[PDB]
Amino acid sequence: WYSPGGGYSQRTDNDTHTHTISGSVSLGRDDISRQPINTLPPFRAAHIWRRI
Amino acid sequence: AGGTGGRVFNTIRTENVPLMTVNGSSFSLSSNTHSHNMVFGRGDASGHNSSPNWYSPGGGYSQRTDNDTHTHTISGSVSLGRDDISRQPINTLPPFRAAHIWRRI
Amino acid sequence: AGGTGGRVFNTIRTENVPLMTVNGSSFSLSSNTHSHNMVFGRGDASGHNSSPN
Repeated sequence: WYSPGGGYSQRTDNDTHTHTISGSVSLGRDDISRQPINTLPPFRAAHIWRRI
Repeated sequence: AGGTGGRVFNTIRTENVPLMTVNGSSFSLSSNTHSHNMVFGRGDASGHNSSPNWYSPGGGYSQRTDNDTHTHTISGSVSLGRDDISRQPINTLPPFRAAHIWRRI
Repeated sequence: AGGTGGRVFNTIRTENVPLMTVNGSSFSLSSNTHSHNMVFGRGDASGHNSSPN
């Protein structure tokens, strides 16, 4: 509706909306996937265990 | 040096700020044009841009060209969504710098 | 004591399971006026509760 005045006919089937209409949507994102952290080559560097 | 060693000050330890990324995905949202119902009354003031509907009236002389029966549904594609999670806390502050037993036999 | 050290059953170690949340996102969809098809004409039998077209 463009708020046009009916020249001859009566547009009684069109009216403004005052109450919201509930709509159903589909599924969405759930969670992220596995990602790599750190470098295996430099990770877990060996430490000297020699006593004093 | 010491008899017992560990990785606390300088070593490849664990615990850090978690960071991750999510691959781009398409989310579909369907905006149904039905179930809007009817509000207000007729023969009065109506707001602009109002969706026009039909009252199922039998036209005595005129033709109701604004009322029709739907034959096929409308499928729409929604926009993008969230990217990834934010920073999270790792480890417990009161238990921070906890000593680890590493003395040898 | 033991030559090899580890903290599994009971020990003061570090590291835990991180917990995080994603920022709120809203899905926007455009209701296209086309692609709805059409069957029959007007003045005629019409399905109840059908979307006006």
